[PDB]
Amino acid sequence: MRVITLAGSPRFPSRSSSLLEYAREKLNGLDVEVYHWNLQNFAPEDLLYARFDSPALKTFTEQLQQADGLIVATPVYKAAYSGALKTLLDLLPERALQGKVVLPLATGGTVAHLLAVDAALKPVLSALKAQEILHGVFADDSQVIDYHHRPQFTPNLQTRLDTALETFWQALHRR
Amino acid sequence: MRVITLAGSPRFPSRSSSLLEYAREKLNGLDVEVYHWNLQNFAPEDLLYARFDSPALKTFTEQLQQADGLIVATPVYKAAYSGALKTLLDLLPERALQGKVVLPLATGGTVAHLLAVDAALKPVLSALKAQEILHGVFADDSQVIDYHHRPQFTPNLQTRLDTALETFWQALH
Repeated sequence: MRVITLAGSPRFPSRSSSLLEYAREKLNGLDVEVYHWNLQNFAPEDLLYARFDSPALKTFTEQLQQADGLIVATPVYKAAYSGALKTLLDLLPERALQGKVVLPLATGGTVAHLLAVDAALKPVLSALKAQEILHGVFADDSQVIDYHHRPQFTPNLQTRLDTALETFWQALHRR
Repeated sequence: MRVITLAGSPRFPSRSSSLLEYAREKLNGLDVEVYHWNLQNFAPEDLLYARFDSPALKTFTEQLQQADGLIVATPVYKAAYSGALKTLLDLLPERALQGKVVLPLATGGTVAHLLAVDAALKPVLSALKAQEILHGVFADDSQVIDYHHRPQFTPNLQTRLDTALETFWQALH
């Protein structure tokens, strides 16, 4: 089993990337090979001006083709996913998530926003032909206690992340 | 009256940017001051990395403050507005469109996709507190004949554009 993790935050490090470093620890223990990407791995001109001959884009698309699932994480901006994340999603092949399980993580100031962000992501991930979109998981900015070093999360948040990642693994393993 | 036009296609020129060039022509003939922007007027690293010090962002936010209305155009990617357009909307102040009229425009391949971009875009403009979001012009790519030179549209798209721009001018007063 191989998994892609993608941080969609405009900053690095971020709350988004700290959630994915926690996920990679767990997935390392479950003998899942993880390819981890953030938006700062790409040339900004290639994202903003939608240039498909980016080197990194080819390597990302190759690793996505080999992946059984995707954990994608985004800050909540204007009641939706980040535009920074969407610039990369817009560069992927038309059926890039076919065959794959997707776990979406969202970070922000209030969980009241999760439903709107789930609803914004659904058509995009469905356009990419995701095989299985898991329910979105919200992490409150106040519960991500430190994101510059090894992640520190409140214990409620850890348990909720562990639970969602176990659902994700079971979803992959079933397939 | 002052109007901002904002092209969201990562390519300039594009089918959807051609709509704003016609819009700018039409509005200028009604004696509107039009400030026209596209994504080439910003440093991509400022948009992608959310750099609120960006000088071009500051200029844009100042001009938008003073505008009575916004016309925003996007292509349809992955059943939504372009990520590139959204990187800029994400850097605007939380109530940036309050008291303002917005005319959304979009071009895409299918009817399902014109519907999807409409459902995607309006909540973002609502989050920004737009006072009134017009119905909009959602055109099939084939409706744009020429998007270099002076833009050329099908008669049916020409008429929908003219009608929506008059509605927009009225809404400004």
